[PDB]
Amino acid sequence: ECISVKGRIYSILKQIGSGGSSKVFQVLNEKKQIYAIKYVNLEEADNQTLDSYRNEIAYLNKLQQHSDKIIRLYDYEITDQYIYMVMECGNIDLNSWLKKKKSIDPWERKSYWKNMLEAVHTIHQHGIVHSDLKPANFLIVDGMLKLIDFGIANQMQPVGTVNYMPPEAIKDMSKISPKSDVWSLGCILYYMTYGKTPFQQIINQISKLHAIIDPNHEIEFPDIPEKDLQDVLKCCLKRDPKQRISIPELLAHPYVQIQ
Ligand SMILES: O=C(NC1CC1)c1ccc(-c2cnc3c(NCc4cccs4)nccn23)cc1
Ligand SMILES: [Cl-]
Repeated sequence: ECISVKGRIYSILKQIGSGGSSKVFQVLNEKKQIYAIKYVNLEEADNQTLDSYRNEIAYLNKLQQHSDKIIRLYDYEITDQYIYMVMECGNIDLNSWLKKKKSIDPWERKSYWKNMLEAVHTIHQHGIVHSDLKPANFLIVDGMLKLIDFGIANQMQPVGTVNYMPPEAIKDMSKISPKSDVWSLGCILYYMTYGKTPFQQIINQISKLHAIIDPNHEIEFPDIPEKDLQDVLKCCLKRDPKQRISIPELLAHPYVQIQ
């Protein structure tokens, strides 16, 4: 099955994901190179979803310059009826990768953490708070993690996980701030160190959301060889966002600096 973007032809290999309005295809160009193409059908799209898609493509373009931990955008086509975005194709997404590992190498964990901090730092410096980060938002490319989206448009699905959801996102039911992204990052790092997310054991979604915002529900932090890692996790998972560690503080933390 064939796709045309700005007169260039691509062969579809498989469907990576689907959204409401959109689909993402692993694709083959004329020179036998692999890409990922996102297609957005705008024919049935209110001004809201239209503007979210315009905002996403504008931010994705702007951010090309500012970090290589943001997904590469090679080309795009926008029309009143559709958007195509020709992007790099990753090896595998973080969620699938974590799912198949029994354990994570401390060095690999640290290096992926640095990638995530950098990517999220760079969107924050442009005024974007993702506010729904989770392992599926990161992608492995060249042994390096890249953030693939910004929380701006409706995101890709290959019921929803709420294991990474920040307290103040639950309280919007706007207190969402850059600290919200720190919480979610902490939850990913927590999974990478202890093998479970902090509230994985609580099966019922509503019960879990209550637990996420309840300060009397202690999160467990078993002692581990790496004391700096343990402190990162505790600082990320503070329920008061005022007391929760910031991205610049995480970038100067011993965990990422003392090697
Ligand atoms: O929509 C995306 N980003 C928003 C800013 C516009 C988006 C979605 C998916 C990908 C992307 C690019 N590459 C992948 C990938 N690669 C692994 C594969 C999975 C299935 C076949 S290959 N898995 C999942 C998602 N991938 C990149 C950007
Ligand atoms: Cl191209």
